Amino acid sequence: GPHMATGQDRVVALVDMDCFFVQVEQRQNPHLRNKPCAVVQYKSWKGGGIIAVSYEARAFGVTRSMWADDAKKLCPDLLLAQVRESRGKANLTKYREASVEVMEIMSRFAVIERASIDEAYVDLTSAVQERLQKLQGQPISADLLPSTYIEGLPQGPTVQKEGMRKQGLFQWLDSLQIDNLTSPDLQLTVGAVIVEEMRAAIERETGFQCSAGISHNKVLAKLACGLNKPNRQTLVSHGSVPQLFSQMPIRKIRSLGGKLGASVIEILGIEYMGELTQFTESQLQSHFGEKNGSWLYAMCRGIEHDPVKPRQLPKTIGCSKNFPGKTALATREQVQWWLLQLAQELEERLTKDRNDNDRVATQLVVSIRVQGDKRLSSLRRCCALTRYDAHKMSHDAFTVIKNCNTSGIQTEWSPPLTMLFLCATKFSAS
DNA sequence: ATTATGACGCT
DNA sequence: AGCGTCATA
Ligand SMILES: [Ca+2]
Ligand SMILES: [Mn+2]
Ligand SMILES: [Mn+2]
Repeated sequence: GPHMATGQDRVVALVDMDCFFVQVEQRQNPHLRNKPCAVVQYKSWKGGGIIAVSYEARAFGVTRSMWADDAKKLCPDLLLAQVRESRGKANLTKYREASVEVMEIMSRFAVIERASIDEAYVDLTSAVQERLQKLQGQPISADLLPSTYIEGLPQGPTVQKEGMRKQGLFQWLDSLQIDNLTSPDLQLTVGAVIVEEMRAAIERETGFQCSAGISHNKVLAKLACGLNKPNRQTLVSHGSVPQLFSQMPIRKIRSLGGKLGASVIEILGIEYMGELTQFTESQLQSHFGEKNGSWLYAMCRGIEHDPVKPRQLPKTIGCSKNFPGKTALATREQVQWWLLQLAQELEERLTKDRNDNDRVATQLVVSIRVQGDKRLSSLRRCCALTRYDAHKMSHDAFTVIKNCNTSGIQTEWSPPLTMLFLCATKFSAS
């Protein structure tokens, strides 16, 4: 009852750019705007692999991971933008720099956690308190929430999408307890007002549109964000969770999309997140471990305490390339040339990082895959990263992997290598 | 031949 | 440390 924590102490948002690499290319090339279009890497093999898809193209059934030749079968007028190639590999610099544009704007509002190239979490708890005292107990107008959905509304006793959105928003605002500075629903609402402002700032200053979720923790904020994309934001209140979770497939919740989520489903014989409430914490811990069990017990009730980490910059800088099928590297000269290509891009990014961010990487991680191995990585070895020099890094990388060569012939490499990966880690301030 | 990443957990 | 899981464009 009175001592039952309800996980309503924070206001957390997740902001995620719509079709992000597509928007980056559409900003650059106005001919691609408002068209079915996609971003592709490489070209020779089946027109290249698709990694981002505009909402116009999604309407034709175009998806990520599709070959462009195959996407063209669904959407013959599909427009394509190719990822840059440098040193024989895809180079994602344009998108990393565009990401920085967005992250720097968000950081003006609050501490952010960079969660991917195109999204960040925001802890808005403090900003909400300040906006609340500024408002002087004044009601919140629907005009301050022009792109917000309230999940679960309208309900109770119009056939247009925007009309439904407004109906739900009106019901929500009509009910609001604006006299209480500590009502969690009011706090989320003010959070949503700030996120409208954040999203308006991002679009004004970059041209990029985004969606957002506003809730009491990161998992619900992430889930909320996807409920009404593109170019909209969704408030998921504590109260909305039972109905929301009652038909929510378990795999939709962050961290349950894989083997663990599959095991929750199989072992417990359930399908939806809400069904987890019928197990004791000990029962869940017995099947899924102490940490996962406690997390599941609280999460199915809408409660999670994972903090928004103060981290705007990536913790690692990596360069990787696959060498599929017949392109697998079979000679020492081959392996060494590509290590050099990778190491040269890595040096470029590392040197830029050192100047921009006042830090230095101190460890080099080298990873490879061998033909025949199903695993993403076959072997991972580390060595010291003492100098930002590509020739040294590539020589060092070779030294730590060269004994993987099962060939009796030195010149040859067996089994052939189907992936190389160089990753700079363990940064220290400089 | 689904590619290039990046964070974090386990032992 | 090296490996595995889960995640996003
Ligand atoms: Ca996105
Ligand atoms: Mn994203
Ligand atoms: Mn996506």
